[PDB]
Amino acid sequence: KNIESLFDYSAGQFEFIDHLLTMGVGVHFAALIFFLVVSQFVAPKYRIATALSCIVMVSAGLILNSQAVMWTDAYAYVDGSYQLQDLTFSNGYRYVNWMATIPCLLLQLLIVLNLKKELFSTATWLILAAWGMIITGYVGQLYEVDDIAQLMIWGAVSTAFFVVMNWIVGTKIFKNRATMLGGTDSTITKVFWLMMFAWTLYPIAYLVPAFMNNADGVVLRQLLFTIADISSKVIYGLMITYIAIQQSAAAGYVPAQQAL
Ligand SMILES: *C/C=C(C)/C=C/C=C(C)/C=C/C1=C(C)CCCC1(C)C
Ligand SMILES: CCCCCCCC/C=C\CCCCCCCC(=O)O
Ligand SMILES: CCCCCCCC/C=C\CCCCCCCC(=O)O
Ligand SMILES: [Cl-]
Ligand SMILES: [Cl-]
Repeated sequence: KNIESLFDYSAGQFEFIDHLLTMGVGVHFAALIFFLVVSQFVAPKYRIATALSCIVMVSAGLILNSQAVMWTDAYAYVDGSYQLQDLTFSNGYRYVNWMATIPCLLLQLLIVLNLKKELFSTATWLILAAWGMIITGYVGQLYEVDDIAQLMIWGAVSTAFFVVMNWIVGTKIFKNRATMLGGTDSTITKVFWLMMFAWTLYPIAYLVPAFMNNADGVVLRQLLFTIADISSKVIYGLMITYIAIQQSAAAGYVPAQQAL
């Protein structure tokens, strides 16, 4: 059902996808140690934001690791090219995992924004819009080989949820940044633009079967996911952590003031 299963891969292409995924694991588990150790320097009001990055690191790290092992299980070097064997490789597992990682990324943003009834109501609408976007995207990617028109349609429905979700995010950011301490009102605007850039890479990767239906396209989609994953989880995570420690320090939390 996926474009990955259509082609044989050169040693170069196969190895590069393997390296990308393996690097992904490395980066997320390395970042996982950073967030764990710096969590002691975050005040109790914001400590869950740092804990959420740890959850994200392990979740994304486990899926990338599963993808890497599935990649190597599925293909073998036969007559000069990596060819598909008994098992299959699919990007479908990422979609399933986004059901958990996307709410996590959104929740840590809400915490550093100083959201408190307001927090539960905003989290529910965000998670429902996020699940709507993920589910419609998952259905759409089932047709990336058999029905391009269907991929485009479910993609349009997914984009509508993405846009409304982004509008909720931006509205809350640009409204609640005045509550933010230690000059983090400036930082949070950059986090908004970082999310807009990084999350927009996922629907681009989704559209790869439409404009680059070949093995090089398979490499590109994995490259795009790698850039997007590192930017949206790791880089985003580090900015959320800085915002949490800076605000904690401005709020009189001694470990944060000493660590800075
Ligand atoms: C760490 C993983 C993250 C931040 C996943 C983000 C996923 C998206 C922003 C999903 C985007 C999609 C569209 C807006 C349309 C096509 C289908 C999707 C689900 C790939
Ligand atoms: C086999 C894969 C190779 C392993 C790559 C992991 C090497 C670690 C390098 C970058 C990971 C990103 C984590 C950044 C540490 C946080 C410190 C900081 O930037 O403030
Ligand atoms: C901010 C996210 C950074 C992600 C780092 C990705 C590292 C790879 C970047 C550039 C190397 C490009 C190498 C060219 C690939 C050749 C494809 C092939 O093997 O056939
Ligand atoms: Cl506190
Ligand atoms: Cl993920």
